[PDB]
Amino acid sequence: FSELLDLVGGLGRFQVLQTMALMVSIMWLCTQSMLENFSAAVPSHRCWAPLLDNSSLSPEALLAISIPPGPPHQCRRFRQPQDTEPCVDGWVYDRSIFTSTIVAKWNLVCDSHALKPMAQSIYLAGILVGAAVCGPASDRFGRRLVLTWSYLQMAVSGTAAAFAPTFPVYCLFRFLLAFAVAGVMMNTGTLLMEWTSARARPLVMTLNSLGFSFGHGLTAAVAYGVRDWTLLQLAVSVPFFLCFLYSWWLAESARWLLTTGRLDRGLQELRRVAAILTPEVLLSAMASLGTLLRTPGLRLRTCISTLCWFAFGFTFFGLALDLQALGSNIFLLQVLIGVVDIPAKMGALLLLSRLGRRPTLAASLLLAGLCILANTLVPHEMGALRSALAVLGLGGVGAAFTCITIYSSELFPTVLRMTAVGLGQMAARGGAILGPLVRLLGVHGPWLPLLVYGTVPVLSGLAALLLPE
Ligand SMILES: CCc1oc2ccccc2c1C(=O)c1cc(Br)c(O)c(Br)c1
Repeated sequence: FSELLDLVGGLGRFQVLQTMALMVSIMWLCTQSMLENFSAAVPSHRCWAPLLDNSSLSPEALLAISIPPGPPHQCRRFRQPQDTEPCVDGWVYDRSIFTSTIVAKWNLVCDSHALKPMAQSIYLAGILVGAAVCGPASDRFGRRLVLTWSYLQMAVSGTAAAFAPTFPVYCLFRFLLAFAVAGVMMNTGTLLMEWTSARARPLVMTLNSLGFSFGHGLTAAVAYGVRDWTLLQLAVSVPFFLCFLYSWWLAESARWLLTTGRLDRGLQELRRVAAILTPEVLLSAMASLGTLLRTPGLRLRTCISTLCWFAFGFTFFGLALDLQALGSNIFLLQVLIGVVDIPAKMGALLLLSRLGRRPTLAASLLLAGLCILANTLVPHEMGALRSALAVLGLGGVGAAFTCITIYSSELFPTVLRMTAVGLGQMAARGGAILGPLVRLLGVHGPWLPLLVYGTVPVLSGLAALLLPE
């Protein structure tokens, strides 16, 4: 089929336009994923005290004689002004930064604090389900078709979540949104790979990753503009209506059409792509998980690659989804994640050729994990150092993702390569699901979630030294 790609052009105006459009879509998809740390940012909250909120003393004195001291206690109040009782009358939140939030809306604080990470997990669960369902669908129905329907579902579910009346409805529609983002991601990747020459595959993968890198800054900018969770979610999910509208101009994969037997439709598609070669030419021109697991020589490589994918997913979605614990200024941290991923991913791609492939991946994972451990080790007062170290850790885990994406392909033969990549992606999605869950260990101590997030990638990088090349 590569001969047909060369005949049409392989790389050119069409490929660059498609890559730019899909990169914008991926930027908005990253905004959808990472919006939760702005639309669910826990504000400073305290029990609604009658004396503070009437239903002469300075406000400090009133807050001292109404709310007991805490590690001011955020979920207890004195029975009478100065015996403590829970927030009988509800909570009062600090709206200096964020005017509204899901935490502030459904009181996902203390007794129900777990509902905040749990919701995130549900979102990250949907992706794992979406990849499971949108995977075969793209192989049964067109890849561009599944991409278009994924865009539509993302837009609709994002709007519905932005207008969710109760918490379960919000969780359900975020699950549906994740189900759709899984399809968007998979079909964007497949469409990029299936329209560019085999030489440029690492380049297109790196550009796809830079899509998320830019999406980080896009999320920061949009959150800075919009401080209301409803309006934030609505604004983030609105552009997917336009994505759905213009996805019809994307060229469906000619490889898929030719392989499945749509010779005439694929011929028309590839002629259209070449414009921006008789049917006989195309006619002449044109590995289950059990097999991969059964081979005894690939057990170690399979396990180590899967562990690396899982480490990336777990660490990245356990850290990037809670940036308030990593630093102080959440908007600046969100910007810095992308601003460091760009150079980090470029440098990873650079060292993937001269320093090696296994050493680069191992060094990236070890640096990310050690930066996370140092961030949880340094004093809390030294906030700038903690923020910088967390930014470096996220940059390192992104670089490790680039390394593993470009590396796990070569680790397996041309026949088991797709199966190994799919297994790695599923492991990464499962790790992402587990990511937010381990934040529930923060009750035992805020240091423990970061200890886990640091000791996972460090161990994965240590085990990545056992790979062949
Ligand atoms: C570059 C890694 C990354 O950065 C993000 C920012 C916001 C939301 C999701 C991501 C995200 C992914 O989940 C991801 C997971 C797999 Br597996 C891939 O093959 C690709 Br491509 C991207």
